[PDB]
Amino acid sequence: VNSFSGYLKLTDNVYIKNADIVEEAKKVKPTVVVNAANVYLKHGGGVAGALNKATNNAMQVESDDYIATNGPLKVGGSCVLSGHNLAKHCLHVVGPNVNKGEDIQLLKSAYENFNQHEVLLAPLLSAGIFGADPIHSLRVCVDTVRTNVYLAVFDKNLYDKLVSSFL
Ligand SMILES: O=C(O)Cc1c[nH]c2ccc(Br)cc12
Repeated sequence: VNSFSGYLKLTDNVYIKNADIVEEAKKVKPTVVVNAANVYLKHGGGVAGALNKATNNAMQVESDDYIATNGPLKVGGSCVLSGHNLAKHCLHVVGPNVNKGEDIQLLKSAYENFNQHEVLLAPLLSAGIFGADPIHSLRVCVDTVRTNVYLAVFDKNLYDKLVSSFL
């Protein structure tokens, strides 16, 4: 048993809810929250900007030190950093950004990072301002992630569309 509430069950291991991932993280304090990161860990907008704002910018301070030491992530890659006040850990995962012209085929590689963690709270990778089709992102998630993933979908109309189209 775990502390996630009100999720619709999609598969053996994938669950979904219409929720603000910031508010969900604050309530659950999961072991792992996933950030929809970029390779520079520049958290100004979207989930990255919302998560970072909820940490009072401590996520961005930590991330700038990580980049100064290690250099940028790869598209499809990830790193584990602090979860600050939201979670034990934050898994920063870089899905391809279609609006920057990155290869959508890297989405599967991005989701494979989730398999290193038994349970995660996560957004859909490469959807929203990332420019990929969220229906596609959900299909890649279910076909790639084998660990238990709790997906938070911010947009109510998109949540309803994802559930009603899910195969
Ligand atoms: O949860 C959503 O509504 C869509 C979504 C999934 N991933 C996202 C990343 C950024 C932004 Br902005 C939105 C998204």
